[PDB]
Amino acid sequence: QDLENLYFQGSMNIFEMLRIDEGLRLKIYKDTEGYYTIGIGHLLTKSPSLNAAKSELDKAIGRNTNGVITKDEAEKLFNQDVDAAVRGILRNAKLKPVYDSLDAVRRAALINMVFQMGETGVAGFTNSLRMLQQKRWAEAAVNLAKSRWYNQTPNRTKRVITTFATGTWDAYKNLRKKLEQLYNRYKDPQDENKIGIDGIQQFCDDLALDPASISVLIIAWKFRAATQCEFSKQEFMDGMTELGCDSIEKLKAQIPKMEQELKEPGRFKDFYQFTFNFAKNPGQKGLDLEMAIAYWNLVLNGRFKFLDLWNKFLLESIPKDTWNLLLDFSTMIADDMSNYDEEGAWPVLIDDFVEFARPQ
Ligand SMILES: CCCCN1CCC(N(Cc2ccccc2)C(=O)Nc2ccc(Cl)c(Cl)c2)CC1
Repeated sequence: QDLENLYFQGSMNIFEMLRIDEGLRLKIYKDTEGYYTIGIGHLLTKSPSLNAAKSELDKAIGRNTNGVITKDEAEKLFNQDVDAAVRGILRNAKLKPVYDSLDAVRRAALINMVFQMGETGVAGFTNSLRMLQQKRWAEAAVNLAKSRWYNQTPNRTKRVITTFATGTWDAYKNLRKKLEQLYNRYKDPQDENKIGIDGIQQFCDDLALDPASISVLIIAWKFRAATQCEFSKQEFMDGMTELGCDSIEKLKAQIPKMEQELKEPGRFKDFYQFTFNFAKNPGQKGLDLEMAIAYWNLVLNGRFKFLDLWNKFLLESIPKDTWNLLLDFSTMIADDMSNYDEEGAWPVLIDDFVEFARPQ
């Protein structure tokens, strides 16, 4: 599995292609269906136990990973997955003849499609597949663009189609350059690894957003930003990838869709909990009260019916558990607080708040 065994290949390859099209995650995370995954869509286990997932990962990588891997380790897992996808293509009577006929770059494009939509999806493209086998590249490209595939992921699909049309990596070289040049507009001139405050302000100005708006925090959430103070190059590239954007105009068009996600099950809670770590000083375990108040006012205004009294109470540090539980309190509390359970192991801060707020 050593990547050195692949040094004779091009530096552009199927892993790099899928890193651009589907994204790379170096820490264990839950996918859509809630399953522990890592790398480029590598499912670790269906077990609810993170410890189980870590055991599988330590097993596959051959070291104590603690749930974090390097890009090279992710490529090793991915290459195993490619090998299995290829084996399947080669048993598929519809896909084998096409695959066999293609050059290496165009084979990568076909494998990309199989990763996205499975063999049955890809096999359904009967005319386009025949065109590819006959080297009718421009016709194949025209037909593929009329599909539901194209409508679902137009930017990815356009790159894959261009790869069929040309047999070159140009669409991926162009994407990388576009993202690099966009990133360079925002990067800290003294630290190329991040965008600092001046760059975040420029980013917000380019998106026509007030930095203090909830939209900006929603963006941070979608980019999984570690801290309000900076926006790393990795975060920027991973988020633009996951959102399928290569331009500010495309990102701007995506913001309303991010905002809509907050209505899906559990997503507001995920956003709310995200806010705590994002807002806090990294060197600290807890969140300074003044900063907690600022973010509570941003995210809970119009949701927490006692927010104004909460402010008054506090104006007379916050740990993660207390932050988290305020949302639960907000959700369960009656309009008159008459259903508060003092034995519910709420934070002392909330017990004290209820005692303060009832006389008001
Ligand atoms: C409740 C009132 C909060 C007020 N401030 C707190 C700092 C916020 N901040 C840093 C920042 C951005 C632009 C201009 C000046 C400072 C950030 O939000 N960073 C940030 C960091 C990373 C990303 Cl991806 C994004 Cl979108 C934003 C913006 C809102």
